[PDB]
Amino acid sequence: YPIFAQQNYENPREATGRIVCANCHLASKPVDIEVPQAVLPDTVFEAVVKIPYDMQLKQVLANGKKGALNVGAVLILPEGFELAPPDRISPEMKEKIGNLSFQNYRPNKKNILVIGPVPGQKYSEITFPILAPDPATNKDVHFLKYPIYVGGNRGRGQIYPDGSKSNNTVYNATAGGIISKILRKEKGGYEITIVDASNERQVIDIIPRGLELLVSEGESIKLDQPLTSNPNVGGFGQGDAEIVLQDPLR
Ligand code: HEM
Repeated sequence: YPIFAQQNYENPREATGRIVCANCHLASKPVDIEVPQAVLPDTVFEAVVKIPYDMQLKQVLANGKKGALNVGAVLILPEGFELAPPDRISPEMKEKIGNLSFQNYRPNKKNILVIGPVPGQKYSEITFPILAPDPATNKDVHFLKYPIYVGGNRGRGQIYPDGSKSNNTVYNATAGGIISKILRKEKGGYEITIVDASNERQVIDIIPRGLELLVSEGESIKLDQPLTSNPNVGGFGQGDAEIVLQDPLR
């Protein structure tokens, strides 16, 4: 979630340009961002973010059942740019945007906006209403080309803030060996007993409900080998753009 990033990372963009969601949302899926080529001072413009995915997809939910995907994004503007207040947004723009509640990444960070989780069904495309600053009013702003960066996600992540895996990821063998037993649990999930003859050790690998098993009793496996297919149907992607803060004189 955006909140996880907000809580654990001071800045959502790393020195390499990687956006922090990628630390937990491990698969890569496209994202696109559209903005005008140029914008005049103190005027509102739209930053249109696309986080596309096959709407027929159903993902494994926390409970082990399959369900719909939700989407979310973090938009990083230059200092001085902000979310447009309601009094500056046209009623048309208003309805184009929809019922979205944009938030500042942190109260002191007005140039970084987050949104989500919200249903992918409705928000595969999200319009951020942005208010351009004014070089005439702000000394740290100028008539320049400015970069804009976005990170957009669809689907449950693979790792929690505490570093533990979620059920939306692949489960790998914790020991190489031969599978001596596979216990199918009543409400789903399994217990896989592995005998690592080489190290003379027995280990039991637990599989969460909702994943598809790839192994059978009597099968030999290696350490780290996948015991399940990767259930993840979602993904995180990044995009960038450049906008000219145009001199009204030109
Ligand atoms: C980065 C700013 C970031 C974004 C964007 C993001 C989005 C996001 C969405 C929209 C959801 C819901 C998905 C669904 O279909 O329901 C979601 C869920 C999870 N996230 Fe996330 N998330 C961002 C950041 C982070 C970070 C930094 C972590 C790891 C610390 C993380 C992890 C997760 C996990 C796990 C989930 C699933 C929770 C659950 O259903 O059990 N995200 N994220």
